[PDB]
Amino acid sequence: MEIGFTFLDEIVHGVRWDAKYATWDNFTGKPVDGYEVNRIVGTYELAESLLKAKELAATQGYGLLLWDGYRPKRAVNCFMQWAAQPENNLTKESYYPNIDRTEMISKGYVASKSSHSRGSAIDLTLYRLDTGELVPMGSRFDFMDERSHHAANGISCNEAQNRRRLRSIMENSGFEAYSLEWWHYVLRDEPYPNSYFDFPVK
Amino acid sequence: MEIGFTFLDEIVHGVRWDAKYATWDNFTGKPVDGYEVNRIVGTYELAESLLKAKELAATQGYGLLLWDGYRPKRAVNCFMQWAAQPENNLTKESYYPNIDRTEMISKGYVASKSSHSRGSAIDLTLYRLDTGELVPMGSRFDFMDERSHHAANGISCNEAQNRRRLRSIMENSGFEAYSLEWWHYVLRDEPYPNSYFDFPVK
Repeated sequence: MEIGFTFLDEIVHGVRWDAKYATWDNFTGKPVDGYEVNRIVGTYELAESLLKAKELAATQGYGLLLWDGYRPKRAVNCFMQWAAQPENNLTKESYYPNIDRTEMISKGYVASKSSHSRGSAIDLTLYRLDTGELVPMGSRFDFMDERSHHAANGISCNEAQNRRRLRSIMENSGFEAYSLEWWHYVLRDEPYPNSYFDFPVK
Repeated sequence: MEIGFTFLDEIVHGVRWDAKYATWDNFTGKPVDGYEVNRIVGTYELAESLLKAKELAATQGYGLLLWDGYRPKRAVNCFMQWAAQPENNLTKESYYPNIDRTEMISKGYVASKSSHSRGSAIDLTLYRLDTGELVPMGSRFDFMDERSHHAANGISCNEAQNRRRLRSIMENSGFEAYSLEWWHYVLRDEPYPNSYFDFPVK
């Protein structure tokens, strides 16, 4: 395991993650390059702050479900390559209706460079601690639509509120949100900005 | 970690599992009791034989995707409790159309006792090594229908053949198949028959 990085599962004890990119259940239809393990990897500092966010279980009984943490540069390249492929309509309906695969790298859904490769960015949700179900956010992970924006409309009051709560828990835990994606958070004072890693998640 | 058991991912190196029960993506709609960490746990002997089955990568370029290995008794109880709950139609369409939740524990889909609790049973599939996609099996994991039977009809020649290949790889690796579920395999000479464990998957 790379230095300054750890498997977050051993730090965030009772977490029920699902490494989306380590399974065929993502927008590309199959595990992205560099993902040979269904585990979330991350920087010790990310784990530390995630622990603080998860301890905000004090909020409205929420649990966190992690989807993606550190993402290898090659995974980002894999995304870019995928965006450049002809439309097979395999994941369109679920991940990007309303947008075309042509404009993926212009509307800015799949950039050439990801904060994830720095190891301090995380994708997550919150599940009800009391009921166990997933807190409704109005759009799915990797929705790639204006619907996924924090400030989005067309989302119910509960869904918008829910996003606000996720954000609040993250911001109060050392993270910075991102307006275009309610699920995206980056550690505010990350250990390796400028550093885009490429070791595999395994 | 319990004795004679290990995290399979540490033995089965480049495996791309997806602990279905450790995520809301199962028939109950949420992580079953005992499923905390998104990892496949199993007996050393199960790992040993899974390694042999995975080395049958020699077959038609197949990779294995693990869904479930050791399953705590409490997870089995959780399934039973779920089967006894009123129908909310939340997962019906995907996991059990054609069957009713009333007859779940009679048609034998959710028994009071699972070979999984012995730690040598495994649920898996094979993905094409060459292309990367999932090998089509005709029915989804936990389909709970006659369609899920190894000898089932209503499944294409390729799909039936595919199941046969999974089975063959497993049988040649020390496993015994189960006719009612193409994904179910049990180690033939398992270390703890008669032993139904209840430590959590974490």
